[PDB]
Amino acid sequence: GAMAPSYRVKRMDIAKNDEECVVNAANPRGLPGDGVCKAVYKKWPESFKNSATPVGTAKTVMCGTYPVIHAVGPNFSNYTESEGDRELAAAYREVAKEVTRLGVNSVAIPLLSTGVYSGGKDRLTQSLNHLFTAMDSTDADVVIYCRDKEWEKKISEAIQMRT
Ligand SMILES: [Cl-]
Ligand SMILES: [Cl-]
Ligand SMILES: [Cl-]
Repeated sequence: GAMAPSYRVKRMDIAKNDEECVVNAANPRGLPGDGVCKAVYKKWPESFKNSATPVGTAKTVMCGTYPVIHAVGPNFSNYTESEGDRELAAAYREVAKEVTRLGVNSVAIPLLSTGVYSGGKDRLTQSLNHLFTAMDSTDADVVIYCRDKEWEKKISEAIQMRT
């Protein structure tokens, strides 16, 4: 575990993380995809060997000794708000199990279901709150990656609020 487990946010490409493992915002079929998934594919392509996994699950594949946790959030275009919310919570619970199993002291994590899977809605608070519920019982240092300047401020404020 980390000696004083923390949350931090950085506005940068998760492919440049300084953590012991990365969470991919994966599609269910293990395809290269877009956004975070495309950046992960370019950096750790070997981790996409048998990475296909259902919605609401996470599957880890090693790129050398570096763990890539493929976490599949729901596409809110296809799910009801209610069933989507359930699957988004589930995906983050499976990430917490994998982080614990791997025994890493740190993890880079994006906000699941906030880009092309958002169904055209702002899901910063919904996704961030499911991340906290899952990860609060882990002792890994958690570094959340984002690309939008205004999202960086809101994620930073939400982390500070609880401390
Ligand atoms: Cl960058
Ligand atoms: Cl997404
Ligand atoms: Cl963002």
